[PDB]
Amino acid sequence: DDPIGLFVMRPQDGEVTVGGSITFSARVAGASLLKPPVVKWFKGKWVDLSSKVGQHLQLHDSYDRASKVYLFELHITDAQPAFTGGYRCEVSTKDKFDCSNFNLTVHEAM
Repeated sequence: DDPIGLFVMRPQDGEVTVGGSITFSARVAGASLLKPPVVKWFKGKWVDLSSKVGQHLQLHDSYDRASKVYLFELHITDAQPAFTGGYRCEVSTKDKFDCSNFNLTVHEAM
């Protein structure tokens, strides 16, 4: 892993109620590389985003070259009580490897 800093900013957990929202933000270094960082997300206790990324979970991609950050925004609202996030963000670029582990505790009742 070269001095990329692939994990510029790492998304964190969150405790939310089912019916609210949750928000994650992942900032990945859009440095000079073989090819732009491939950051694969993993959503809550079992999920993927790559498929679901739409209306309740928008896994956005911001692209700041000058910042050298691809900011993948998670706009994930309305966390199902079985959504208890194990969101894993694992980017794999050139030789840089970085990963995050952040949960979403969806509070059904308590």
